Amino acid sequence: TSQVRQNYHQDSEAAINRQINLELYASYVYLSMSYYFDRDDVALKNFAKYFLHQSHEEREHAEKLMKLQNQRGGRIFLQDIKKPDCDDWESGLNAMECALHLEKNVNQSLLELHKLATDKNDPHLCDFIETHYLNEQVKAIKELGDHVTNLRKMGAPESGLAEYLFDKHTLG
Amino acid sequence: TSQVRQNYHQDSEAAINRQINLELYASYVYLSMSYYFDRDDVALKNFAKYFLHQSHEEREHAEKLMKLQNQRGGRIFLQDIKKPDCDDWESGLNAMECALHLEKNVNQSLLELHKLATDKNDPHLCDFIETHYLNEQVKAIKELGDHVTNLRKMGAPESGLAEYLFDKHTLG
Amino acid sequence: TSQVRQNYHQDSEAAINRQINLELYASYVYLSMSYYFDRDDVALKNFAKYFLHQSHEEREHAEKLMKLQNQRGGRIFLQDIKKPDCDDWESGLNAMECALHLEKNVNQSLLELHKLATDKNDPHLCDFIETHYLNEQVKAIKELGDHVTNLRKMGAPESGLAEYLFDKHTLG
Amino acid sequence: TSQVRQNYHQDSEAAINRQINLELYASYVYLSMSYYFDRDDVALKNFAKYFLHQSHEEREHAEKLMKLQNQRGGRIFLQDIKKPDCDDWESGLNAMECALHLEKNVNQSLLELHKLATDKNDPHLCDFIETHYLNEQVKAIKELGDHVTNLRKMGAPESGLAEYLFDKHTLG
Amino acid sequence: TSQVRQNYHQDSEAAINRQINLELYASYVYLSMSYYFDRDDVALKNFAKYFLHQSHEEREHAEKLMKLQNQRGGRIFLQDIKKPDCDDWESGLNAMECALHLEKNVNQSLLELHKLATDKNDPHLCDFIETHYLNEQVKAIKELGDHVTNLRKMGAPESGLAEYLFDKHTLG
Amino acid sequence: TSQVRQNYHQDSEAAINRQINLELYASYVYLSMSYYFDRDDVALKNFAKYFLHQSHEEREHAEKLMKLQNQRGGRIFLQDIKKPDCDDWESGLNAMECALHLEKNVNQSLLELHKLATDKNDPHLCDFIETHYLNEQVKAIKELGDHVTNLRKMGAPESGLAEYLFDKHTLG
Repeated sequence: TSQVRQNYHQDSEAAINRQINLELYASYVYLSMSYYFDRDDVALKNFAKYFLHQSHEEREHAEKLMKLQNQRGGRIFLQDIKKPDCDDWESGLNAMECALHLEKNVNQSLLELHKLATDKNDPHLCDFIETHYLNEQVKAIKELGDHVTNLRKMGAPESGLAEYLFDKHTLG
Repeated sequence: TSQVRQNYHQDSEAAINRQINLELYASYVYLSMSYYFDRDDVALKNFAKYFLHQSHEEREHAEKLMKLQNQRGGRIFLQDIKKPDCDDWESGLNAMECALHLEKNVNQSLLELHKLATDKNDPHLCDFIETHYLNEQVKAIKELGDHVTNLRKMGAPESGLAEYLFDKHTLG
Repeated sequence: TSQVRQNYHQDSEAAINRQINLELYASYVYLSMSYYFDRDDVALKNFAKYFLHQSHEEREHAEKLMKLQNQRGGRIFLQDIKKPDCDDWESGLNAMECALHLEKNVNQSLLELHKLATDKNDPHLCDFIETHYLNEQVKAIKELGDHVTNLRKMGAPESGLAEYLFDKHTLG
Repeated sequence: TSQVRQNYHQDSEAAINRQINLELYASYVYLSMSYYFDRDDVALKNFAKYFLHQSHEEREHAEKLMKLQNQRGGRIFLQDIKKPDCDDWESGLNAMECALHLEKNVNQSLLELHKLATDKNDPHLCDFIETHYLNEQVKAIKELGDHVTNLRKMGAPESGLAEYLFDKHTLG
Repeated sequence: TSQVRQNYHQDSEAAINRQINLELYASYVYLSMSYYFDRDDVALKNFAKYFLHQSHEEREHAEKLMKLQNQRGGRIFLQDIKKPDCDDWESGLNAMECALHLEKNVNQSLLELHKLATDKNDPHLCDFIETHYLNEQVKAIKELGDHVTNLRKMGAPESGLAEYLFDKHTLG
Repeated sequence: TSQVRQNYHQDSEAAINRQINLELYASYVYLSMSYYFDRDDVALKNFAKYFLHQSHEEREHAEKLMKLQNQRGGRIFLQDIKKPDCDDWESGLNAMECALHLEKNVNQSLLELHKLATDKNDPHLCDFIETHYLNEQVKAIKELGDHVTNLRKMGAPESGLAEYLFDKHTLG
């Protein structure tokens, strides 16, 4: 119906809307993580700053997907943003592991989106996904894996000195 | 239970959590409004920029309330962010009127919060609400009323030239 | 025969030559549009400047395709540049609609080229098309759609005040 | 019919349109020459740059003639731009000789145009031709003659060292 | 086994290791070429500088592939770097021809890698190859072809004046 | 045979070629070490940066030896660069110990080279070895010994906090 729509399948539009919702959910999860570490009984300032920065990046990703949906002539349809699975994250290492799991889930969703775009012969959507989302996801997963490895080697759960020093020297 | 908690009633904590959810909902509504005007069949760039700026301000307000909740020793509890009431907003004037209605609703919620804080003899919470939320809400309501009045005088619904010129000269 | 030719099918070379001709034709059409609005009985200076800028961009696109043809070891074969379908364009809105139609035609040609490159297993050609032509085409179509929508809302055909104000405020 | 038309004969308008077409054809020929020397089996970068610069100048000349046609109240009528007479130019010296022949042809056309303008008692058109086209044509012919003479003296056809050194020292 | 591994097939990992070895071999070959021209009985300084620059670029390409292997969770496995096929290269033209042959071989290897990645449905690897290796390879092949053509036209083997002047004017 | 050769014994030329191969092998070993620490399950960025810097320094040493071989009129003869003895280095301390062992081996080779040059009465070669290689080797051995001592005192193998803090404070 749109005057600008060309070679844009409806299934691609629906999948783009789903990815928008997933990105907003990830932003919400990162916000919850960030303000968990601002509590007085946790008090890890650099963890909070890191997760807040991640939350803002996820919001930017969702906005970029919405702009893409408008560019191709599709229609945005927003759903409810579900609350995160946890209220307390119990440690920096546990929050890092949960963030890694969430990023791998988002990467799987993006790979499904790219496969769908390939099946519909939509080169512009494929290139958009490759240029703006796949490499950023790979880099994020690699960085979170590095952080988890360093915290595990330091003795993160049992020794709070480990999380304290990781907060200053790596995330500071 | 918190080592920093002093003169902070549980009802105030619950009301602060509710206000956090309301602020996030307002941010979501403004994001929906902003990307409605980025569509090719609406194409009002300055309306979209205005509503995106409003959305970012609402997110900042929610983050400030979360910081306040952490400062006093309360615990943040997040709920689902409901999707906005509308998908298409049908005009700049209608979106402005809906934004005015939403801001008046938020002002009523903040006034209820202030009354609750007064009843519990919590001067810090009362002053926080007065300093950071009440005057900003009054200014926002006044500005939205001015915009609605100008659009109505210009003939906003029937004449698209009115919305075009308002987009360039007022919001540009 | 070329010492640099590798994995470059002849059908791809022929399609590249055809795309070169199409780009030059689009440049010619935009030049005709630009100097239509420089007439004393039309006198829309910013429309003329916009279409001249589009013409120069199309010439750049054709030159880039010729450079690509030389890079892979193919041979450029030029054809006649057909004169545009119209010499008088009758309004800014009509010229914008014709430009939108032309850009959608060029996008369809580029999509056919990308499909042909995919069928021949030529990743370099596919990436070249994706990187330099597909997103620019999508952006151009979106911008032309926005312009057409704004002109239609203002009342572009019947009211010359609409085209006058669009010339100053949007294209100026 | 034009409100600005004064002392502008129809034959002059037709001849101006013909000159516009000739200028566009010359631009096309120079583009073909320029990308002939970008081939890997020719590989004379400075020859290609020289001919591309000539092509851009010819396009500017055509645009100036179109502006002149609009200034006097005549109507532009575009024809097909014929493809150049050759695909391969076989040497720098041969391309230079062909460019010299083309420029002398364009000079003859401009002299016929000036004679026609003189016969119709149109001083503005005569002065426009004298100021913007005749001296530039004479300078171009002189420069091309100098280049042809130097290439012939160096032994351009048989010795490729001649064309190599001319590319670096004269056109570089 | 890696915590960051996702959608990364083992055959892709093995092919990445093979490409790493090929890149290191190319760097070694270019180093041999570079120091062949530093000999007192050859004494072409700019040829040596050119080939040393190529060697450093190949080392950078190998390091980038190793970084890619670490990013996706694969394991690097290094093999022996074979000595180059020749120790004396006998002329600048012969070295240029051998470099062209080597670059075409590397391009064929990269195309096989891209085909393998496509067959395994690995969009990130495909985009990495397209973004960082395919266009650089095409440009390198085009430049080497240009150099070979110019040297052949000047009379590179029989006339040492040709190689001397090419060393100063093109590679200097 | 070389016109520049003077007081340059064949055994010295062969030993110089062997030292070139040894330097290239050391560069390869350091590259392997550097990218071992870039893995997600090791994740010691500063160790990786240190070993990459060492690898580049070894490549520079090999290039300097090749330049020396060309200066005196000898002929470079390259051999295969053997793959390093290990794939995984298992700790920062173990990699440091292996680097120390490798540097002591290289120092022994250089001392044998200097003794050979002394026996052949070649003062220029002796002074070249003394000026550019012996003191650098002594400094490298001293620095690696310091690093090994500090890691051992910190408790490097059993305690990963030791390697983490050494990575930030010494190598950072």
